Amino acid sequence: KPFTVPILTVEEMSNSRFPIPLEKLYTGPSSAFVVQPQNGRCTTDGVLLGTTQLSAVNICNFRGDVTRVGISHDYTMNLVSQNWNNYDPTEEIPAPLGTPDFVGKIQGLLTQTTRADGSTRAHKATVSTGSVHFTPKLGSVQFTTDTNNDFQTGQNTKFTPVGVIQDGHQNEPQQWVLPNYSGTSGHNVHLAPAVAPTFPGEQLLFFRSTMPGCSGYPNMNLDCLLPQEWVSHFYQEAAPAQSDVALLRFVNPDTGRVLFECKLHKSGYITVAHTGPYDLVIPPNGYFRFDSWVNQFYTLAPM
Amino acid sequence: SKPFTVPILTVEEMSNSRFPIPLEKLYTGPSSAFVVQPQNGRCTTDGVLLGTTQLSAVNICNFRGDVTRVGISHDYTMNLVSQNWNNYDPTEEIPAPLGTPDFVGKIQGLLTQTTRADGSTRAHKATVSTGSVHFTPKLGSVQFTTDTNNDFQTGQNTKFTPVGVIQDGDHHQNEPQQWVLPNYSGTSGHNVHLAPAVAPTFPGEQLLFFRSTMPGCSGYPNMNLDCLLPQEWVSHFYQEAAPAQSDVALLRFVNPDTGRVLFECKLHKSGYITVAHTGPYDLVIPPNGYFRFDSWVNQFYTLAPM
Repeated sequence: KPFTVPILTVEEMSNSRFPIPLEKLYTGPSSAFVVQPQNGRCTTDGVLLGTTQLSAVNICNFRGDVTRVGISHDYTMNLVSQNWNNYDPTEEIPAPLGTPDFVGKIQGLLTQTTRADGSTRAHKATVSTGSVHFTPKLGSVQFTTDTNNDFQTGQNTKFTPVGVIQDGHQNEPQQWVLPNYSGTSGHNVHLAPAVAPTFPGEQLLFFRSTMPGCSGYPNMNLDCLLPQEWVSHFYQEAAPAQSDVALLRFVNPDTGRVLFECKLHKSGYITVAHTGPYDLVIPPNGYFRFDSWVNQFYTLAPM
Repeated sequence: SKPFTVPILTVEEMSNSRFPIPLEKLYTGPSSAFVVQPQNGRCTTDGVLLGTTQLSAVNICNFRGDVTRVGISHDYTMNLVSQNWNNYDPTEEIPAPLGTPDFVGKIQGLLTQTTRADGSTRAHKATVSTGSVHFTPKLGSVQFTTDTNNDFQTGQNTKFTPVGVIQDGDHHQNEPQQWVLPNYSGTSGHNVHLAPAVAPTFPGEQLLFFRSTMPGCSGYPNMNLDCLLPQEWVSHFYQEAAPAQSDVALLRFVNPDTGRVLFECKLHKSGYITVAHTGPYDLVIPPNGYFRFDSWVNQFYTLAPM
């Protein structure tokens, strides 16, 4: 089957690490730190990796029943799946699919329905993924909420993420630092691999969004390796990889001109020939086009 | 010419096209008491977007712009901008900005703001009532009720992220009203450039809906939300733009475990599905079931009964 990538523009696509649209393309050096996101990870022949699942609307969502911690404003959620069925901690994934893959404090609304009468309630809530109580691989996470009495036990409860917060500027979130999915009780397991360019003169190409900020002075940059729409495309097509590297051209259909070319690696990330940080300047109708399979030794034209 | 296909994603792997939440189930029911005229999740099979439909579920019922307090109240007017923060053009031939809510109800979420000069941020609970006379997205503004009367700054980028719906009053589940369109220009003018209403016409047929349950945030809301097409199907047809070789695409819903067909349905080229059933029914399906395009047929094709 012939390999292809979607023809959607950058602004028509969704971030694969948080439920927000893509905004722009960025490249920069990343030799000095580990790039190992767990969402937005898929091979070109459609194997999902890490905590990756198929729709952006599920990313950083949590579902379960909740119990108040003491008589505080904090609540423990005992996690269930997207469709309210069992989460199995022995499945060989790092954490439930869609679990946040960065250290930070995510604000949203915790909502609940009482099954017996259909009454509903919602409260502002924050989940700190750097907390010792962030233990989704064990099956639970803890929220700080704006109530100490309103949530009922044994009732379906959902967290919808909205944005990020900071305390003390732009020191958090840390988008390339993975949470400890088992807290202090164990090390992370079954991770999608860290990524790096292996070819001299190349850098990763990132698909960039700005997370909403909800308090303080947060770092709101969020970079993903693949748009969510590419994840879902590769998953469905499952086109065999004929080499380890697919050559893509970013084209302007208004002029037929190629703006730049890049390498899509079979294991699911893109590199460009550039040195230094750079915010790409792209036309509104630009899109990526697969042109050929190449080997690891192909030299890209400078971006 | 390019063969037509639908996605092989399962129902639970897909997203509602009318609110940013996952699909839960397939549902068919009678629609003669309603005008079914949603504006989101509208796309022809050859890839022409209709109504207010755009391409990602994460943008649906989101609003962006700058805000100004209404008097000394807890209400704020948002002067809308586009998704990428560029100016919104009210002269575009659409009913309202793409992604605008297409039902009458009260949507609760968080209104968030960044002050660009110093990177400071803030967020407050907020509700937009889409049946309000101040819901005028086609004119470029909507009004939010918030939990603050002083914290939002003027001239700063502000975003509403939707979460769920609320209800007020002794008549439980009386709102939202998912099949009642808002007045996108309020009292100023009638709605324009709408995607058309859809209805089954063939004897024994009903619409097939892709159904989600909206989170509820207060009161006793009706949380059912039905779309005509999953968001992934919209995106698929838009990209593929496979020509429609007849009025109707015959689909079979298949269990890939057994290869057995569970039911068949008619995907009309203007972008909605009918099935041969009468009455309310949650379809009984295996979780790995998916839709498969089998052949181009016509409006009068008589389906195997559900």
